[PDB]
Amino acid sequence: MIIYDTPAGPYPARVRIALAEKNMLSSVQFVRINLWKGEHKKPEFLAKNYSGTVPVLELDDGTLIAECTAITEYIDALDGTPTLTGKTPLEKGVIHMMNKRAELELLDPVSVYFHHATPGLGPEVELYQNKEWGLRQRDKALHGMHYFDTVLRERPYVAGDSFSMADITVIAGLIFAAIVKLQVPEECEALRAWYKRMQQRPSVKKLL
Amino acid sequence: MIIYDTPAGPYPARVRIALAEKNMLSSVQFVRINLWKGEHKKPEFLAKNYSGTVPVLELDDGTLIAECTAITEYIDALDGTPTLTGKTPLEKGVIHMMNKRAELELLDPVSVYFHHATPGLGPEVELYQNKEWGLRQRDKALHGMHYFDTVLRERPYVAGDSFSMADITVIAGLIFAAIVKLQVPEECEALRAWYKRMQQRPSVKKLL
Ligand SMILES: N[C@@H](CCC(=O)N[C@@H](CS)C(=O)NCC(=O)O)C(=O)O
Ligand SMILES: N[C@@H](CCC(=O)N[C@@H](CS)C(=O)NCC(=O)O)C(=O)O
Repeated sequence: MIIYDTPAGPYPARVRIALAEKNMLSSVQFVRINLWKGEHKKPEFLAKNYSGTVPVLELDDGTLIAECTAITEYIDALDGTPTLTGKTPLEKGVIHMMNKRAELELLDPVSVYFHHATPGLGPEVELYQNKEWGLRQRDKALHGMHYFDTVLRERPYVAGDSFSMADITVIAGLIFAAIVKLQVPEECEALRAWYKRMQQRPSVKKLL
Repeated sequence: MIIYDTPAGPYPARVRIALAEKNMLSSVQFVRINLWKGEHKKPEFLAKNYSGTVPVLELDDGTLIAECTAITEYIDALDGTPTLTGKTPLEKGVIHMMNKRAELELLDPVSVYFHHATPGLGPEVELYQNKEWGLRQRDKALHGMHYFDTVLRERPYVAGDSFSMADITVIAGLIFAAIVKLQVPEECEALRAWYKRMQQRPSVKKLL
């Protein structure tokens, strides 16, 4: 398997964490895409991924699987025992809900804030920027932190009693938040504690 | 099971189609949320869904499953034989990729265009609007149509040889597109043909 990514990207982190979690890092050849050079916006990479983002998985037969959620679903089901994406119908549903909600309310908006209301990847890569939109996404992400704090006052992991794809998305959300110095509010005690715990997981600790 | 939705909403259509597809419509009590009155933005509905959108599934024990993808994953796995979200690892991966890509490149941007660069749900509901962002999402959606046309010149359904959650997302994308009169380009022959076929499916035909 090939993963096209940048090693320190927060979305890439979602797949790298999931790979470690599945003891599969050794099954993967990582190929560097230089986002700083806008390599992801040029025809060669766009042929690997219409949406122009990393990571993207390429299988031995050339099948391309793009999107963190889809890659995770692929690698989680491979060894026949899913430990990230759910076994029962309720688990699959709640994990996908929380995974998507973490994208919507935390990770995606931090990333839109990076690209739109900061220099981001630089003026040659960020050809269009909407600062007003980017700033509102910053605020959305802050609300997201408060939302995930309320979740974590009631359960030990984002989707319930077990570690899942959803924790990985929030972790990636907080990694991005650190990149842009969007501070987790002091009063977000449950989110802070959970994150410290997450940073103790081998998969996460090695990466950071 | 309860679904909170509005009957003619394109995102709601994704779940209603999936329910029909799984022969499960009779297992569902539909409860009306009035988006035109901004009911989805008030405290009572926000307690059902932090993200403030429809549809949302509520189980007999009060468990809430939000997000079209998550609801579909839940109901597809219920009867033990998934026909929408994939059996093999490759199927799960490709279907999730295409499902997410249809959201990203077609349905979501049409919807953002509706809410931001048209009157949308009206000036009392659409309290903030970014017309410039909304118009760029319109353009993104147009590109999406061209993208899905290229996919459908090579395979009969969005994710491959079989009907899946991914077709449902594109269908919902085109339903929304019709609402806002964003015309499918003439040269998008494969997308047009596929859509006519989709409108022949009982699940889709009844809904429209
Ligand atoms: N797989 C992601 C998208 C990934 C993503 O936005 N990755 C970042 C890298 S951290 C990226 O490609 N940014 C490049 C850009 O926006 O120009 C998804 O789940 O939608
Ligand atoms: N489940 C959807 C979101 C659903 C959605 O945007 N639904 C529309 C109804 S067609 C909505 O609630 N719009 C209300 C609004 O934006 O104010 C998702 O998959 O993210």
